[PDB]
Amino acid sequence: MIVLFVDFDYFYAQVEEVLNPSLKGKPVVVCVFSGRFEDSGAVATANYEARKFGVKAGIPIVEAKKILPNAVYLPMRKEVYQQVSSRIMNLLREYSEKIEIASIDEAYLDISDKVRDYREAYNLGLEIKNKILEKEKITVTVGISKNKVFAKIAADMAKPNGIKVIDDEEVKRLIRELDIADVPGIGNITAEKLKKLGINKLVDTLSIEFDKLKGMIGEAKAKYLISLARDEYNEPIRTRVRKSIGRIVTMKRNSRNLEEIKPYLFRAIEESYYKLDKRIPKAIHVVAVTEDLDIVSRGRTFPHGISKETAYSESVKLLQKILEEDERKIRRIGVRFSKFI
DNA sequence: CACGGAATCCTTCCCCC
DNA sequence: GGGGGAAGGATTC
Ligand SMILES: Nc1nc2c(ncn2[C@H]2C[C@H](O)[C@@H](COP(=O)(O)OP(=O)(O)OP(=O)(O)O)O2)c(=O)[nH]1
Ligand SMILES: [Ca+2]
Ligand SMILES: [Ca+2]
Ligand SMILES: [Ca+2]
Repeated sequence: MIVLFVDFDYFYAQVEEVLNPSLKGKPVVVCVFSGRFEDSGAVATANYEARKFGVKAGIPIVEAKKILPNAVYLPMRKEVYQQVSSRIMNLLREYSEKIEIASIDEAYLDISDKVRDYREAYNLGLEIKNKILEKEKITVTVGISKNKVFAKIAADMAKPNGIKVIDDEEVKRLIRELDIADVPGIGNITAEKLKKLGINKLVDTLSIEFDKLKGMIGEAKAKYLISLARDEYNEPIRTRVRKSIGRIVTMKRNSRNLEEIKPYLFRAIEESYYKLDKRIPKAIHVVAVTEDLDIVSRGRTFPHGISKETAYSESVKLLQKILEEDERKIRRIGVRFSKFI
């Protein structure tokens, strides 16, 4: 079983460079402006010129500017990156019928057939890297291993613009040497929980009673880590399908006034519906980000599909339900549609 | 100072054999 | 007791 994972380098920023080469070599910061005030918002991503100075995804735009006041700041253009991403996924498809598009810039390929060993896998990787660079002029990192997880870990190790194979010999040393926090699916919350249990390496998950592990991080997560640690994780590359579409926006000022919030909510529904394109949802959820960045939501599932009029009507009720049950002011408001017919 | 889309899994009900 | 779902939240990429 050989999996090849492809992860595009500093994607949003690299696309902006491709579309305007004069940016190359300079620090480029792709931002999401919230409109609350001068430069309010977060950084979606930045190229490596900017990252070596601390500017990276997640930090506030205002803080990025204090560090790199002369960098180039650009508004994120999601749609454009999505279309470039699509073209790249189509190139990868020609290397394997079994492909898993994990996100706007990640994909796993089951090349167990196309190749007979790791040496050949590596060469297919270079072939893929070269093809993408030539065709779209975008550099990517390739990870290759026994399964999806280590394939991803491989890429994480070799980026940017790299390629790496993690052989069965290395898998084992990683199972005993890799910081468990570096395992995909293990965020800050799960890592801390695992620390308190004395587990700092995948190998430590076998020196614990299952039920105690399950009780701490959940069964699904417990079985996941245990299979990896036992070198038995073996999930298949499957084509994922969109299950929900939605949109959430930030209001200029926090609020509790139904008539002040409605506009942002209806705007979110509008964009959500234009995106549903032919897909009809039976479920709707109104999502709110309180002033203390907490996330609360109220939704409803219907026995039939939801017409746009119904969505406008039902969303107002759900928003009223939110305000009634939660006294905090609202900062971000939006909707999400799911359970497509 | 901290935007944004979405999948999955966990708890707590709730209806009903 | 447990199958079947729905809600609201937790967690991660
Ligand atoms: N709005 C927003 N977009 C994000 C955020 N974090 C990541 N993204 C986008 C950034 C990338 O263009 C794309 C994710 O790839 P990362 O896995 O983020 O890789 P990126 O390509 O930026 O880093 P890299 O140098 O290739 O390893 O998802 C975030 O916090 N906010
Ligand atoms: Ca990337
Ligand atoms: Ca990625
Ligand atoms: Ca981590």
